Amino acid sequence: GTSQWLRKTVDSAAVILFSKTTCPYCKKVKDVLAEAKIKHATIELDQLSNGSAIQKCLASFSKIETVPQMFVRGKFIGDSQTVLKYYSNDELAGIVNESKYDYDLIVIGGGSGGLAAGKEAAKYGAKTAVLDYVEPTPIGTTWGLGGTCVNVGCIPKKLMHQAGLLSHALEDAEHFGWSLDRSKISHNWSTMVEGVQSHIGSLNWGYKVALRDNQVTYLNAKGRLISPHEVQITDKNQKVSTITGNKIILATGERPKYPEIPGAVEYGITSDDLFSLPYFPGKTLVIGASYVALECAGFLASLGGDVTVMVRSILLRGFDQQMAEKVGDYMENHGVKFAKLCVPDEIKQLKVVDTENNKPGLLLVKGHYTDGKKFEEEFETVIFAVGREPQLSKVLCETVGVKLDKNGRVVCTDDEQTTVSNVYAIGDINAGKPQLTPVAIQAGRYLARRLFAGATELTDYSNVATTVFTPLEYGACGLSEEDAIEKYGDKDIEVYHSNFKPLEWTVAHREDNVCYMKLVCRKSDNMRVLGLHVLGPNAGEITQGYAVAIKMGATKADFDRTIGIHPTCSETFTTLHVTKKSGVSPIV
Amino acid sequence: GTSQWLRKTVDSAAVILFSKTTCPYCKKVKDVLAEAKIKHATIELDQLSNGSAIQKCLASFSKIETVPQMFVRGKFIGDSQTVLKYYSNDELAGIVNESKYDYDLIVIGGGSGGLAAGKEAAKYGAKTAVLDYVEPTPIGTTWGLGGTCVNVGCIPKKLMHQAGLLSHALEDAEHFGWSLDRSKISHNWSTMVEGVQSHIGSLNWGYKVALRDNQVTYLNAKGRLISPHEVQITDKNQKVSTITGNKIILATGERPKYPEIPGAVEYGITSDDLFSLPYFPGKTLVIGASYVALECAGFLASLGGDVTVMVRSILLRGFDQQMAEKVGDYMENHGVKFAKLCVPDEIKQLKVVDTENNKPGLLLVKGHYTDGKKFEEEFETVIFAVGREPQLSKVLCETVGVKLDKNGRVVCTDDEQTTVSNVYAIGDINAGKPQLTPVAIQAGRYLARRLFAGATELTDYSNVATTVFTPLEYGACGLSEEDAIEKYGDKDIEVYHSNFKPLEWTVAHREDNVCYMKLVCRKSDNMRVLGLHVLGPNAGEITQGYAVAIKMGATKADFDRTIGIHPTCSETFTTLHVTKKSGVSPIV
Ligand SMILES: Cc1cc2nc3c(=O)[nH]c(=O)nc-3n(C[C@H](O)[C@H](O)[C@H](O)COP(=O)(O)OP(=O)(O)OC[C@H]3O[C@@H](n4cnc5c(N)ncnc54)[C@H](O)[C@@H]3O)c2cc1C
Ligand SMILES: Cc1cc2nc3c(=O)[nH]c(=O)nc-3n(C[C@H](O)[C@H](O)[C@H](O)COP(=O)(O)OP(=O)(O)OC[C@H]3O[C@@H](n4cnc5c(N)ncnc54)[C@H](O)[C@@H]3O)c2cc1C
Ligand SMILES: CN1CCN(C(=O)c2ccc3cc[nH]c3c2)CC1
Ligand SMILES: CN1CCN(C(=O)c2ccc3cc[nH]c3c2)CC1
Repeated sequence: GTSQWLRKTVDSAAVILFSKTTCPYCKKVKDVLAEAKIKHATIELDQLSNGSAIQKCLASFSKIETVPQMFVRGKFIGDSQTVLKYYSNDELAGIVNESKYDYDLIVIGGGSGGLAAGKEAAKYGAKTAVLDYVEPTPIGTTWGLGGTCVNVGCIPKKLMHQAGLLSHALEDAEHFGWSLDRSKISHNWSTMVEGVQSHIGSLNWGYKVALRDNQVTYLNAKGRLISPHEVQITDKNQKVSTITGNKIILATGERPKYPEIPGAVEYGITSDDLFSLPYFPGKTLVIGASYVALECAGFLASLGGDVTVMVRSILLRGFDQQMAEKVGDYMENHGVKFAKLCVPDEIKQLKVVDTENNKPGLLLVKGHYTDGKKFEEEFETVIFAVGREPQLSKVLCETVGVKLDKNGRVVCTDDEQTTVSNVYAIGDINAGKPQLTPVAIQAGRYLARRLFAGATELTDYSNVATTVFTPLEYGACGLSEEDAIEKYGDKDIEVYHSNFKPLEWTVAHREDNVCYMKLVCRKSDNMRVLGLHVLGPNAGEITQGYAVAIKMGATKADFDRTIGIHPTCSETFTTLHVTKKSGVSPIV
Repeated sequence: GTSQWLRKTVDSAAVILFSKTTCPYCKKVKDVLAEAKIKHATIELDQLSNGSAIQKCLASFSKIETVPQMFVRGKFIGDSQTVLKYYSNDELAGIVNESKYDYDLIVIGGGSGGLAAGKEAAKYGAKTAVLDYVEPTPIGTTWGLGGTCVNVGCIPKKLMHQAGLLSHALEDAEHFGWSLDRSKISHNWSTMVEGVQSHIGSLNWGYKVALRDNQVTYLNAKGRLISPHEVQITDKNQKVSTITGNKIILATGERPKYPEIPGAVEYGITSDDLFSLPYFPGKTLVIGASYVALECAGFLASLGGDVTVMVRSILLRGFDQQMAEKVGDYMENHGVKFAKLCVPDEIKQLKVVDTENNKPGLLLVKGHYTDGKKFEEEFETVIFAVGREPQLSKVLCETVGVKLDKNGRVVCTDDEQTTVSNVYAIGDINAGKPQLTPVAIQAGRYLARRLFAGATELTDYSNVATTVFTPLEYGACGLSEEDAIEKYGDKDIEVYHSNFKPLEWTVAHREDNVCYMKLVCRKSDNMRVLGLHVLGPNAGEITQGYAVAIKMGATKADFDRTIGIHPTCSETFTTLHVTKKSGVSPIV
């Protein structure tokens, strides 16, 4: 057991020192490596449960049982005297840089997971390259380093959501005594986009600075894995070349899908285009019903746009459908129109986009409802949000031998290993995992530590909390009510629930009984909390802390014995008592 | 064991039915009690794991071992045949109303704790009276039912905090693209006060409706306990009379203190007056440094006032002092002035309050700094926030025998019992307990269930979370860092910390490294989280959910394995790594 861990660590680590905190011979070697600017991992044996067994096991590689012992890429280098011999003779730098490969690690993809993996690996002395290339959208949109979340995802969408939230802050301010007249204030799209894009630009630059200061090689090039250790790269001049790496991490993410109908690619756009669009979209149609579709429709309506959402079947498929229906009902009462049970058939162009005068075009959308009836209406902008997919045929030659699933995602072990032993996959392309930015970052950092610092900790993908940033936000952690009932049976499920009203909404004359929360619990397991759900302002801040308690196995009694903080929205979770089975109203 | 519980339950329940869910004779008795509008507690013997022992023990009271058994105020009334006999002979109503006392429960004080206890007790058939009287302030201010939080505490102060927060929302809206000009907008104090007071009035009315609908007698009269079971009452016509009760709950709260200096009572005010003041306070001095002092100074400054705070020694004595200093530094950078190490000596009147034109007066304040230098400045309003105190001599004759501590608070057992066996105390007057509204509510409800429904659950007063609603909010749960070190020693404490920047602050050009959070952990107990601290927006929403995890004994490893929600402020708690011992900077 211990023997197999130590073998794996020695073979994989780039530069690793086995040391003790008390030893001055170890302090002597650490200081030498620091002066020579040699980064390395360190294992302190006097601080591990079974460091005494490891010390004896090191002898199988070095034939000595003492400390310090320094290894490079699986090879024993020497003890104190020998390392200082190499340093005094100017032989050290050459020894620590000898490798069968150009790099200890090549990361294909410079997004959430890839940048986190590459930076963490470099901390332990791995010689690392990060490759990133942004294939342009059909109308030619492109952006800088950092991936989907930074450039065309979580960051710009939450900034535009905040711009939408401030419209109701302006309305509320009158009732709290401020002298403004909300009816005479308007919004400027391009001023918003300029501020959002300036922030994104500071993140692009910050990542390039971060990589340089960690001695990571950044190549703005398209990568393709052609054999287990060879990556073919193509740069901006279509210069093709080949680099080699010991370990490979695939982290290339996904892009938006388009439906197979006339005019979609030619005349519609996706979220990839929306966040840097140089003109206001105007009267807009959003096709789809995912969290992307609803978040974008929501802030466009709050900025004063004429917005319609066309829904094929249900909202937020895969989320709790009671909460999804409450989300949509709020949006419809606050100025989002819905075309329900409806799909598109074709998009026709009536006016070309006026790139000169900074104006949208004009389009005719034709479709049909699910019973047979027809749809026909004109829009200035049409946004498709009908899912996202990887395209690993661009990234990965089928001869390498990496197994994909029926959706095109990489099949991995619980330590992110593919069917090719030195190749790993993280983030949205890892089959079956939640497609979220903090998941990708944790997977990447934790993997880098296992490869290059002898760590053993795995990423836990269960009960990962989420928030949908619709105009009224929806936070969740754990099972939906319908999934719990299917898994355990209705007689074993108890649901506590309540409406609430934010104190901030009282003076502002907002709605009494639209905010809502529930706990879905398992009777036969001490009323264990299976799922937590909340619709209300600041829902992500409310939900986050409870995710720790659910990870630790919270019960209803744990929520009951904890005291609330007053006045807050969150405290309503500490005093829930109305059950669904009782039939008593949840209103306040 | 079981037998001592049953005896305590039977003696103090007002009306209680011992039952089993399966029994149709029990269902027949339940149906008769409902039809006669007789409220009662019910104990289902087949839902308790030692119901068989309880059933046998009942025979010691009734001479029978079957269910149903009905008891009234300690006396066995009958089985099924006997209860129905009383019903059809019109004898039952008189039996269930037989009492040595006017009431099963008298609550002295109609605030957070007292209202909660009274409503819960009435649910189990206790005949209940709630007494409430508001002694006017020195200038004559008074208010309605509901206590300090509802009328002159948490509720109005968080509403005026929200009005202050909206000033920076107006500022931020320009950077997100809205056309308003913040420099042309001003605030109207009386409009805000009118909206706050209309909400408070709806709460006053809602409580009177709730007591009527639970059949609780509300007396707007001052109460005085003159013997264990006798309460002397004085009404608004100064008519004096005496009522008797079996159990007594003391829940009379505290009122603000004044310093013993010339002019304080005559010319200054307290928070009791501020929340309904008919004119804007104008240039204001706040004397004191409690959370009340800083919260009030903070919103007055955000509403455009010229505000100074006079601090005797430190801010937020008893809270973590690193966090307290950050709170004050933020206020001082955003337009609160501070007179540090300074106390007042007298207040002189220069102008009387102008009640016609709705304007404050004018005052001269003289004081001194701790080195002896003099303070002298004019203000329109002086607010004293120098602590709160009970005055139980107005509530409690000394011959009753209820023990008080050195501060005048009631010394209680861990089930809220005083030194007089039928008298209990809850809320701010219970010595040693956190003085918070949700604590008083939990204590009151849990106590009512133990007195009248045979419950055993105690209130848990440890690790109760708090939030200070200063202009930048401060949330906490558990020990301060200096208390952790004093208790365990510096070598056993590790502190993880980080600055952060809300995403909402980026486009708005707010500060990079003012928001801050830390976890104070115990090394030798598996890195147990002893305390959590966060300075930032929505800090109460952030903190609440983590209080459940701390209640269950969370460690740093539990925070690490839980995944963040992105983008949120709260997620920074899931990835902390910089220790204070390392000396590495916490800036981001
Ligand atoms: C509109 C939208 C909103 C979102 N909002 C949230 C939110 O609020 N919270 C949240 O947690 N998640 C959110 N997400 C999801 C989040 O963006 C993703 O889960 C995350 O970005 C996935 O990270 P990744 O590292 O797997 O891939 P990515 O971040 O997509 O990075 C992959 C990178 O590799 C590049 N690449 C691809 N092929 C190659 C190649 N052959 N060679 C070189 N480089 C290549 C890609 O162009 C890209 O730059 C949102 C997503 C979208 C689309
Ligand atoms: C400015 C301010 C802000 C606060 N903010 C918060 C906050 O954000 N969160 C929080 O949790 N707590 C807050 N508190 C504390 C909270 O108000 C108290 O902890 C809570 O109200 C205590 O409730 P209680 O039932 O003990 O007493 P109270 O709510 O004070 O009720 C006691 C009642 O009994 C009445 N009474 C007194 N003597 C008699 C008598 N002889 N006969 C009859 N009736 C009598 C009193 O007039 C009063 O109506 C704040 C307090 C202040 C002053
Ligand atoms: C009765 N039937 C139709 C509603 N429903 C939805 O999925 C739904 C809910 C709300 C909104 C708001 C806009 N679109 C919506 C669709 C399923 C149940
Ligand atoms: C050395 N001493 C300096 C003062 N200090 C405080 O506790 C404090 C007091 C008052 C204000 C007002 C704004 N920030 C403040 C900090 C730290 C300890």
